[PDB]
Amino acid sequence: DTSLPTSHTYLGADMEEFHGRTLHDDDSIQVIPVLPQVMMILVPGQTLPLQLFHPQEVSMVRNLIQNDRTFAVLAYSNVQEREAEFGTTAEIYAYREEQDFGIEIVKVKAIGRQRFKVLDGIQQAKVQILPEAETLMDRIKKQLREWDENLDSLPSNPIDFSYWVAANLPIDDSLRIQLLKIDSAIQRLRCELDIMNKCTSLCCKQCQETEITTKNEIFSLSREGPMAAYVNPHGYVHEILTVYKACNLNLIGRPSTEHSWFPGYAWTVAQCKICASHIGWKFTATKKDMSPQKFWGLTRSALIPT
Ligand SMILES: Nc1cccc2c1CN([C@H]1CCC(=O)NC1=O)C2=O
Ligand SMILES: [Zn+2]
Repeated sequence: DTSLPTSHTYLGADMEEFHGRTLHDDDSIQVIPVLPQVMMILVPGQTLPLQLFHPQEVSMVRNLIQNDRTFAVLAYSNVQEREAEFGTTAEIYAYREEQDFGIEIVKVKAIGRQRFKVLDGIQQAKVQILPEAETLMDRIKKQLREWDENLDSLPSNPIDFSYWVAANLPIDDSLRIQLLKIDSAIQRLRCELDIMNKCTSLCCKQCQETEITTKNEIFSLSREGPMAAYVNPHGYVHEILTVYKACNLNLIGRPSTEHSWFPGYAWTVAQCKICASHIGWKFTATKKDMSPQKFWGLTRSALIPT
């Protein structure tokens, strides 16, 4: 099944689901707290799960559930210098309250809503909400067919499809930001097709020499998409692109299934042979009656396109 990765079941069903809808207006200037450790570009309709281990973060996120459940996800240009000029609001839609070592913990799931331009050290961003072609759709929903025949799994609005594509393409974060800056769906669908056009193989960040896999190997195991944010037990948020065949990847260890992001499967660290840096995880179903038996979930972070 493909709902289950989207469920972040590894975290826990726990308690608390918020079916409210909180949506601002066009050219509206808001004030939205920034969560200090999130460094991931987010996109309307893109899910984000978090484990907040730190008391101040665990206070703001608690006082959010009381207010609008909505915070700001910055689209950092430099990141090492909190440089950003766009972002997307996040609205919390699940929740949890744990305790481990007398540390109060908080597990949340959020979802992108609205983009915006960027106008007690919590840090609060004043933002201008930004405002919201079947031809191009076809020509994308096709060349997606030629990458994973599986691609029912795709949205129908020109405005939602364009974000699906923005979240699921293996592109430079530079390109992700370019796509968020676009103020039109048609225009956003036209940059996408021109990006899938000039795509190629993905070399590892560190040596920039060994191809590790290609666009053609990509395949979806989740309804939300081949690409997805999953969080480890640390609290670190990983961006995981699933594929069928990755070349030049040794394996370290012996399979495990604690905290597996995909129910039913087991993971094992993989390692670039060229510089030995950890590239992601190879997977292996826990039962001989599941398909595909073995796939890879690589990290975006480790992969520099050719
Ligand atoms: N237990 C442990 C300790 C240190 C790092 C990590 C883990 C588990 N994990 C990942 C592995 C892949 C998966 O599907 N689930 C996870 O959560 C990590 O990245
Ligand atoms: Zn390498």
